[PDB]
Formats: sequence, C-alpha cells, structure tokens
Amino acid sequence: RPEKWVKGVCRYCGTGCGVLVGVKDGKAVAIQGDPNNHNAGLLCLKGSLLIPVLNSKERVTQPLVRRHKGGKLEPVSWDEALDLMASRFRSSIDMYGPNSVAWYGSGQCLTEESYVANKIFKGGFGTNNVDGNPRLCMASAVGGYVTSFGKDEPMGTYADIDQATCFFIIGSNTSEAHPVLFRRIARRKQVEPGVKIIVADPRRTNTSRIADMHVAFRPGTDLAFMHSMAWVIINEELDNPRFWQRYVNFMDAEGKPSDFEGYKAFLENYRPEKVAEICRVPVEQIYGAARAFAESAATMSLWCMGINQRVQGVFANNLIHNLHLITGQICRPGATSFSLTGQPNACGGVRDGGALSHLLPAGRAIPNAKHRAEMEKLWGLPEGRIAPEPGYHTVALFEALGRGDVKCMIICETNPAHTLPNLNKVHKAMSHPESFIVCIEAFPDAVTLEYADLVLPPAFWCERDGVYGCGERRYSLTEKAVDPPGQCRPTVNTLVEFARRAGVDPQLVNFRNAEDVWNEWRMVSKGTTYDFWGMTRERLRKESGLIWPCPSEDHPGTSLRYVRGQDPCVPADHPDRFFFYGKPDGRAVIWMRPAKGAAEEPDAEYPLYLTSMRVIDHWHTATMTGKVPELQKANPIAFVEINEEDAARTGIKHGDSVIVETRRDAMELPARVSDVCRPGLIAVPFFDPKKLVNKLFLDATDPVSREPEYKICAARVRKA
Ligand SMILES: Nc1nc2c(c(=O)[nH]1)N[C@H]1C(S)=C(S)[C@@H](COP(=O)(O)OP(=O)(O)OC[C@H]3O[C@@H](n4cnc5c(=O)[nH]c(N)nc54)[C@H](O)[C@@H]3O)O[C@H]1N2
Ligand SMILES: Nc1nc2c(c(=O)[nH]1)N[C@H]1C(S)=C(S)[C@@H](COP(=O)(O)OP(=O)(O)OC[C@H]3O[C@@H](n4cnc5c(=O)[nH]c(N)nc54)[C@H](O)[C@@H]3O)O[C@H]1N2
Ligand code: SF4
Ligand SMILES: [Mo]
Repeated sequence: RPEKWVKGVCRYCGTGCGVLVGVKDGKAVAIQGDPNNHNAGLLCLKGSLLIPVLNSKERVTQPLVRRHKGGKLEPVSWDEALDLMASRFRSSIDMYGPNSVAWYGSGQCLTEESYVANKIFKGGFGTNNVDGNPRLCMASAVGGYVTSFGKDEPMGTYADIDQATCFFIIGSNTSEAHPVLFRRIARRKQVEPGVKIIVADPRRTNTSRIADMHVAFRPGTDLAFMHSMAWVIINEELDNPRFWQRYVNFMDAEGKPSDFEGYKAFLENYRPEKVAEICRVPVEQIYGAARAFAESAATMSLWCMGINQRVQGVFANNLIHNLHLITGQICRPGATSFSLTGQPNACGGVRDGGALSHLLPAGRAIPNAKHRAEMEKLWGLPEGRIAPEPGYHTVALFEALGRGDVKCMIICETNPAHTLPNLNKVHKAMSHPESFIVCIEAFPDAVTLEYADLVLPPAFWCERDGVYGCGERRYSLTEKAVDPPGQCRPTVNTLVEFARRAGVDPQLVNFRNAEDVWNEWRMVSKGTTYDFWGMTRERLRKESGLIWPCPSEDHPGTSLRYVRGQDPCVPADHPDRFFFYGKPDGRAVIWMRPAKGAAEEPDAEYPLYLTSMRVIDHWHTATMTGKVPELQKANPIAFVEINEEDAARTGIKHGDSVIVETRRDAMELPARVSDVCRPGLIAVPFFDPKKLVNKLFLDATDPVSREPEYKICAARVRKA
C-alpha cells in the first residue's frame, strides 16, 4: 500500500518513539516504528493504532461560535472568528491591562506553537499569564532539578537503561505509562539477570512483575522511606565521600548550609525500624532497597506522577537526587537520576521553551531583570515590555477566571474541564457569565468545549510539521504526512494571524510556518546551557532526533550533562571531571527536606486514601484513543480499585456498585476488588468522561512547583 513513509514522532507518551507514517494517494494507511530513533522500530499498541485516530471523521473541521452563554455552538467563518478573538482580547487589554488575558496550553503542542503563544502573550501583550498542563505534571520535577542541580531536565538519557545494574522505580507505573521504556528495562534484566529492580508504589502494578522487591508503602510516606534508605547507606558505609566531598553541598531542614555530619544527625530521625512502621512495610525492604541502590555498579532511578503530583513533590524529587549524590551514582553510563516525563512535549515545548507563568525561554526567569532585558533584546521589544511579575499558575489562573480577573482565555490542546483538580470548583470558574473562552480543539467530544465561546479547528498531529521534545532531551521532527481536513489550520499560522489582528507588532510574529519559528527559537537558545543552535531543520529532517546541548552543525548532541569531555557547557580544560554549572560553585545540593504527608490525610470520617492513575489502553481524556475500538476491549469504563482485605472486612464484593465519596463529591463506580491497592488505599482512573473523578480530588498544591496533589486525598466507600 504505502508509496512513501513520512518520519515523525508518536502522538502519545514522553517515551517519544519515532514513527514512520505510510501514505498512499494523500492518505495515511500504515504506521511503523522509526528504526533510527531510540525505540529502534518498536511501538506499543497505542502508537501502533494511530492511523484510525488520524483518519477519524469525528473532528472539529470548522470554526464555531457560541453567541451567548448557555447557547449552542454554531458555524462561523474563519475571518469572523479571528476578528472576534482579536477584538475581545484587544479590548480587554485596552480596558483592564494585559493581566486580564491568559494562555492555557499544553505539553502536546508543537514546540513552535507554544513558542509563538508564549511570545505573543509575554512580548506582545505584556502579560506573563502563560501556563499549561505541565503544571499538573512535571512542575515538581523542574523544582527538584533546579534546586538540586540549578538546571532543569535529566542529566542522563534512555541509553543509561542499558548499563544500569540497579533500577529504583518510584511513583511510576512504567508498564502502562511508558511501555517502550518498560520493555527496555525488562530486556536489561533479561540480558543481565544480575540486574536488581526495586518498584516503590502503594499499588501492585504490572511494573512490579519484573521487580526483585515491591515496596507497597502507605501513600505519602515515601519521603520518610527515602530518608531511611540514606540512613542505611551512611550507616553501612556505602556512601561515596570522594564524590560528595568534592561535588556536593548540604542544606539542613531550614534550607541553611550544613555538612555531612549535619546530614547524619538529621537522618537519625529516619531509622529503618521507625520508618517501616510509618510506611507500613517490612523493615527489611528499607535495608534491601538501600543496599541494592548503593552496592550496585550503576544505579538509575526513574519516577513519575506518584512522586510529582504531591504537595511535597519538589521535596520528594530532592530525596531521590539525595540518594544519587551521596553515592555518586551519577554522571556515569547506567548511573543517573531520571525523571520520566509524561507528555510528548512537556520538555521541549513548555519547560525548555519557558512557556510557564514564571519562566522565559531557554533557562531564563521572569523575576530576573537581566533575563528580561536579554529577551527584550532578542525579541526586539521596547524596554520594560516584559512584566517583572510571574503570571497566574494553572490553579490560580482558573481561580482568576472565576473571579473575573482573567476575562479572556485561550485553551489549546488540553481538556481542563475534565483534567483539572477540584472540578466542581473549576466548572464554576469556567462558567463566569462574562468570560470569553477560546478553544483550539481537534475533537468535538472534549468536555471543555461545553464552556467554549469560540472553537477553532486545528491541523492534527502529522497534518503539519513541528518539533516534540521528549523525556531524554531528544528533539525530533514530525514532517507533514497528509493534508488537514475541512478548514483545519496549523496553529502556528492561526496564532500569527490572531496576533496581527489583535494589534501585535508584526515584527514579533514574522513567521510563515513552523520552520521559521524553529530558527528564531534556535537563536534564542544560543549561548545558554540549552543551546540547540546546531539542530537545523535539515539535520532534524534526516536525523531521528538530536539530544541537547547541541551548539553547532558538526556537534553530535549530548548524552552526559555536567561531564567534562561529553557536555560542551563544561569547559574542555575545567579542573574537575564533573561540573554542576547550574550552581555558582559547581556543586550539587543534598536537601534535608522534612517528611510530612498529604494536604488531605484520612481521618475517622474519611478513613481511606484515594489515588488516581493511568491504564495502558487509554490516553488521558480518551478523545483520541476513544476512536480506536481495539483500545476499548479491556477497560471500557471507569471502576474503583479496592483492597481485598479492606473489602471483605466491609462487606464489599467484586462487581458491586459502590459510592466513592470525598468532602467534595460522591460518585457511583463498579468495585474492582483485589490486591493491587495496598490496605487503606482505593484508586480511580480518569479516562471516562461519564465519571469525572477530578470532582472528588482536592486542589492543594506544592507551594513551590504549584503542582496539584492528584495522587492523594481522603475518601470513604459504601455499597450503593
Ligand atoms: N497509557 C497511557 N500512558 C501515559 C498517559 C496516558 O494517559 N495513558 N499519560 C502520560 C502522562 S502525561 C504522564 S504524566 C505519565 C504518568 O505516568 P505514571 O505516573 O507512571 O502513571 P500514574 O498511574 O498516574 O502513576 C501513578 C503511580 O503512582 C502511584 N502513587 C500513588 N500514591 C503514591 C505515593 O504516595 N507515592 C508514590 N511514590 N507513588 C504513588 C500510583 O499507585 C500509580 O500506580 O503517563 C504518560 N503515559
Ligand atoms: N485525577 C487525575 N487527574 C489528572 C492526572 C492524574 O494523574 N490524575 N494527570 C494530570 C496530567 S499529568 C496531565 S498531563 C493532564 C493531561 O490532561 P489533558 O491535557 O486535559 O488531557 P488530554 O486528553 O491529553 O488533552 C489533549 C486535548 O487535545 C485535543 N487534541 C488532540 N490533538 C490536537 C491538536 O492538534 N490541536 C488541538 N487544539 N487539540 C488537540 C484532544 O482532543 C484533547 O481534548 O491531566 C492531569 N489530570
Ligand atoms: S511507548 Fe509512548 S511514545 Fe512509544 S509508541 Fe507507546 S505511546 Fe507512543
Ligand atoms: Mo502528565
């Protein structure tokens, strides 16, 4: 069938598999893994069933306007839509200042789209109200990397998986969430049976079936668990003083300078016999995990939402880094502290791109007066155009919309009416009778469209070209494989036309296409520790991704950051083999963060922990994977997981309709009684739009990253 294969990237998870899209007579007919990208030709079942999604007729294909709140969506021309969008936004700024408008985007947006949007808002409008769904996700890992190393993003790559001799896998259901990486992990243990795997997660998932040890600790007690591991490492003389004496600093519980002796004193509060009882685990798991971690030749940690979606998320990230820093299990092949990124482009588009409320592109910060001046110079802005104040972070943004402080919002390639925490609160904010909400959305069944005043039809996935930056610092091009249907337009172009019409200086949006923007972005990264100047559109066309830092066309890219001879940001003649250059003295920092718990812990009235999780067949809100019949055959609808020994004790059996109730709402769900959830925990998925589980969850956030605690709240269950 296919006459040609078009190279791109899988639409789904931050594993970032390359994809070849097979096309015949302008239509996509087949898909295979890119043999030259890291996945080496392999896709999971989601990746492999992308053609039905791309070919679906169930698409937003024309602009729609709701003339009045509560009205119905009706057809409207592109020009009328762009004029309406431009005049409302312009008028808002004219009347109330830039802070009355906001961008709410996505880690699924092309890097180029998020770049243009971020520039329009911060540089054109003069507001820093640019945030996005990675606030819900990766913000705690950013905080953890910036506080430990002074720079965002992993220092290792997926390649370290192939030399790791121990895996510490915490708050990650890698099997269901990163299937191609899970297979690479399983394969490593297959090829070297000596490889040790620790899986640390209150639920027993498919990820545990390759583990030497499954640590089913009590929700929120993992900080005490990880401090206790460090206590064992030091107590049994398994630390690395040649490393930490030269390359580490110590900060105490107050965030003040300290030392190794201070660290040991602090760790006395986390002895294994005490912590085992806090965590509800056998004491031998603490010793066993610590010893596996520190005795192994090369140890790699991997983690995702169970660690990040936490009011102690930044701190929990810090503790993982602590373990690597005290042992020097870092900056060597196989040995690294690796945050897993959930979305295909949270890394490239939002974090690296600085498309969050407090950031500027390529490692710059809003509160830094010098970073503002650098961006005004790079972007051709008048002096002081960039507001000194961070804009609203996602949770505060929707609160601001609720108050009427934010009057005009663009929502793009994300579905916040389904996925924000505390939905009953959120749905009210999104119903402000004087709000103007514009949605750029590919599928009509996204529940957010029920709040939209204006809906614009986007080009989907490989209907246009653009870069995705996955979890390992790999930036990969998707070339255009097919035309968009109907009146669908590339969002890069829509954003440019919107800005022009809203009175933005045309010098600020001088872009015909995504390649034009990519070239300006390259220049804005030049000289920074992100420098990807060497990633020309032409190299990205021929390559299956390049890994930053990559400062010139003759540069291969970078696998080991902070390492002399590997990282071009480390001077060739630096006195030391390693250089944590994001800190002013080149040293990484161990943080003695106190272990606490969730914002909403169980009590007499709500005695269970409630968590939320993923499932392999379904992608987030299922507006895409929902179009694939094969993906509906195992878990067609939501359920609640309940512990066996909990349920029997409370007269609940498998299949029973149960009421799950928090302080915020109550929902009926079929009971899925087993040993997956440890005792005292229940668990709901969020893929089902008929069961908006975020109505049950609380909005409490990490006070630094502002990531919501989706992983923990308090609940009760009773038979319906
Ligand atoms: N199939 C599929 N894959 C995906 C996605 C999808 O929608 N579908 N989405 C992608 C995105 S954007 C992301 S963020 C990743 C998410 O990937 P994961 O975070 O790996 O998946 P979750 O099920 O949300 O992960 C939560 C795991 O953390 C656990 N957890 C709960 N409480 C705690 C705690 O107190 N401590 C610890 N340490 N763990 C806890 C839960 O038991 C759960 O099994 O998946 C990505 N991959
Ligand atoms: N309870 C609970 N809630 C959670 C989580 C959890 O673990 N538990 N996880 C959180 C995390 S980590 C994340 S990443 C978020 C993700 O949450 P969302 O981002 O809200 O979920 P998605 O379904 O990925 O949203 C992508 C949207 O883009 C649309 N779309 C697809 N292609 C295109 C395109 O080209 N253009 C446009 N405009 N739209 C397109 C899809 O139809 C869909 O509505 O959810 C968060 N919510
Ligand atoms: S592991 Fe992730 S990126 Fe790879 S094919 Fe599966 S969904 Fe796509
Ligand atoms: Mo995510």
